[PDB]
Amino acid sequence: SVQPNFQQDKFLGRWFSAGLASNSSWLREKKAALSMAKSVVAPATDGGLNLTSTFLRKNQCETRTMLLQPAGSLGSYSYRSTYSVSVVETDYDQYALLYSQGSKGPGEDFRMATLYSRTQTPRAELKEKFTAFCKAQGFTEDTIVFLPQTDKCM
Ligand SMILES: CCCCCCCC/C=C\CCCCCCCC(=O)O
Ligand SMILES: CCCCCCCCCCCCCCCC(=O)O
Repeated sequence: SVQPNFQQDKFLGRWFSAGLASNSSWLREKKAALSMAKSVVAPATDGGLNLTSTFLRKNQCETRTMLLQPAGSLGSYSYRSTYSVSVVETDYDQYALLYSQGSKGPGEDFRMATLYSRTQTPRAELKEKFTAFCKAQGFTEDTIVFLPQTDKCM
């Protein structure tokens, strides 16, 4: 589902990409070949969000920005294949669990769960929450991974 009573303003700011689960080997491999620094969530010039991710690739700092357009309900967004992105659960000041699925085109084959943490190294219980969520969503244990982090690029 989507986080009930989702408050976008409390979801803004700095998050760390701590955990990932995907049914795409290509995407898993791509993400694992990098080191995550931080992500920043900010309101876009429309009712959606800009998600700016900073990471290290071959010792080079890089950034990518993703526009998450509103999808007609709070906590639900769209990214253009087209993908649905949902904030399924969050307490705003510790963690957020995101879920993405293709909604149009070949991307429909694609599913991804993400654990965002307000701290770069998340508590063990946060990791358990994520694993439990991924298992509930039909991800195999081997696809549930915690991404390499970097202190650089901050
Ligand atoms: C608009 C897309 C921007 C994605 C930036 C995400 C930052 C993660 C680091 C490297 C991305 C390389 C993998 C390509 C798949 C897109 C990742 C995703 O689902 O967010
Ligand atoms: C962290 C914010 C989530 C962003 C939502 C977009 C997720 C990924 C979109 C690119 C998918 C590329 C995967 C190709 C694999 C396949 O289609 O089988």
